[PDB]
Amino acid sequence: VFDVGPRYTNLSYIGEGAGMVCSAYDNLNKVRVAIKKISPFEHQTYCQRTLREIKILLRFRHENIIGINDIIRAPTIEQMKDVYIVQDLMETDLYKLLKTQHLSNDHICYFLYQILRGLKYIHSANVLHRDLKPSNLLLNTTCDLKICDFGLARVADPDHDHTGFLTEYVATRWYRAPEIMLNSKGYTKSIDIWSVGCILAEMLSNRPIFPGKHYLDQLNHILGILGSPSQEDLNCIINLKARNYLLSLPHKNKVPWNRLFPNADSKALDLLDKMLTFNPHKRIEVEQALAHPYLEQYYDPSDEPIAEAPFKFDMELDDLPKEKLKELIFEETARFQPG
Ligand SMILES: CC(C)Oc1ccc2[nH]nc(-c3ccnc(N4CCOCC4)c3)c2c1
Repeated sequence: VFDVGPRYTNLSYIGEGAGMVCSAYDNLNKVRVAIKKISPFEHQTYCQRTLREIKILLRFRHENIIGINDIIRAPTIEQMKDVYIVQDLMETDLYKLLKTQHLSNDHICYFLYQILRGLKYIHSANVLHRDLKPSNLLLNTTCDLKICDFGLARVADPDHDHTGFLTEYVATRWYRAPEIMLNSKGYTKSIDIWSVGCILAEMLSNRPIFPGKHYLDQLNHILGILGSPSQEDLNCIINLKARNYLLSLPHKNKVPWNRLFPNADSKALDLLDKMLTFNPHKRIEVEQALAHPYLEQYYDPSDEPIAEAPFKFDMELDDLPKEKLKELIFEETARFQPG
């Protein structure tokens, strides 16, 4: 069922995010839109992820971030079983674009600029995306880029980022920073910068840079290119088991970025090196990335807006039962009802 009519009709499948997305014709504004159907109410985790996505996207307004135009759901909590989020329809995504063509450096440069511009806004709101990858970067023929799919987004929590070695993780494997496998829950802004570095590498060659086939193979791929971490980075590794693991490995030299990407712009590779830095404390931050020489032609902090109302506190949804989370989702979606 895709109960969005009679207002939204002529449905066609698009894809799946972290729910199902369809395109539809809006019979009011006479334009095609995208609609995501979410059915989360039987599981507490799905309720938490839905509430976060809706709360975050309703607070955000930025050119490089997908917005929420409308939310469809039943008029009462008792009748509400699905929630439909209506968003701008784009023409394609970076995953699909990279399957069909090789991007020129000036397209890579402009797309990277837009990714970082949107991420500056997200980070300024104390929010983490946590699942940046090509299929979540939407494009149109005018080359406007919009970040979508905030299903795994969280309010940043650097003081509670610590976890053990080889801790299970939800976000897309190929775009996970090395610390996810060593000591991190992915609650700091540096997690998103790593993913952006992976995306830049992928635009440079049309291939994922670290295509791990399984959880620990992901770290194998990363260390295979970055080489063995320094003593100083091992001194920042926190966990006994992570430190022991890394010390046990044979020494691996770093693979020069210009050997992997012999035709890439040297300034793109310098920025790539700084985003794909092993130690998250030494990894470049979003504002620094925007100020890097590779993006000098677009850099303009006066035209790179920040959020008016950041999320100052943890949402504290961990102990709320799915029944309470449904009440909160109902309240958060009320503004879109006819009354
Ligand atoms: C994760 C993904 C499935 O989520 C979305 C969310 C909002 C969206 N708006 N536009 C898209 C989108 C993404 C990829 N291709 C298209 N097009 C629409 C036009 O016909 C071709 C496919 C549209 C989209 C995807």
